[PDB]
Amino acid sequence: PRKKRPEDFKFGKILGEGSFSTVVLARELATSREYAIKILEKRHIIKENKVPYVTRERDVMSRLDHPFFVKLYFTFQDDEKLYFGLSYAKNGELLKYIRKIGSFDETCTRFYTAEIVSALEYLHGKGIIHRDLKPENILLNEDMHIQITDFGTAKVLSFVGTAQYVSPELLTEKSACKSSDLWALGCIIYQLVAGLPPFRAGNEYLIFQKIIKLEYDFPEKFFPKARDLVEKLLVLDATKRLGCEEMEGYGPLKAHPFFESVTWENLHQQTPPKLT
Ligand SMILES: CC(C)(C(N)=O)C(=O)NCCCNc1nc(Nc2cccc(NC(=O)N3CCCC3)c2)ncc1Br
Ligand SMILES: [Cl-]
Repeated sequence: PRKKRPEDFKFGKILGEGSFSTVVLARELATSREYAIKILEKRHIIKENKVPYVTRERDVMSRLDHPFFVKLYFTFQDDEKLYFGLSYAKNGELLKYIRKIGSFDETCTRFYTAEIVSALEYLHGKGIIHRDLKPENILLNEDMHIQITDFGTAKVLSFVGTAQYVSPELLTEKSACKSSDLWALGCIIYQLVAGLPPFRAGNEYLIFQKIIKLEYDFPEKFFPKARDLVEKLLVLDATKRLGCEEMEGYGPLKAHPFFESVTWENLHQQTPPKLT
């Protein structure tokens, strides 16, 4: 089809700024479609030795075809920049709703947790480890269904993701795996229900000390079935986390009492519960 150029677009406001990128809202002049265009500067990529990560990311986004992930429509580059045309997730980051509404009720916690597990099942199925899952990476579309992004740092089957969602193995033998993603899910489930991440401290080194020592507590408010699930994900021994291959995969995880009423088969077709 048509190989796109910057002039083919009417760029608008900035949707997000990373250390190596800026996602900008663009409207395609010929169709009026809105896209979230990720813009990367070749110079900064090179001098910062990031080529391996930019290639990785595009190559993962090529292999993914599922509704809970931001899609890559096209790419193009100019003299000093690379451009990736991605799905524009209208409602933005999930972190905003957590902060906006405070915390989630059980219905919302279960529906959104189910969408995350279904998306992890898919990703793990292609042999890709996100390695940096967090509420800032999980977006909500026009219909409030999740749309996961930020794959520059994924591992296809070195680094350390956001301090509070990093698992123990990384802080030790520095090696992450599929269970690293499950650790982050436990952290995120806790965060949805409590309104706050489980391992938190004044500084990063302190956050790390807690993680390795598994120093965190559950508020009395915490729904008990969600709590039982969180204790099955927040495990130091990665071969013991509900969801990993040694624990027989997603079947047992999906079969958790917390998910009793979920219909796993058509979630994105389902009307998400109203965030209150
Ligand atoms: C990877 C990274 C760091 C980036 N900037 O490249 C990134 O932030 N990705 C997610 C957001 C941008 N990408 C994207 N953002 C949206 N949608 C969207 C729509 C409205 C608001 C926001 N942004 C926020 O809510 N933010 C909270 C405060 C600042 C952003 C994001 N859709 C697709 C992408 Br790809
Ligand atoms: Cl992004």
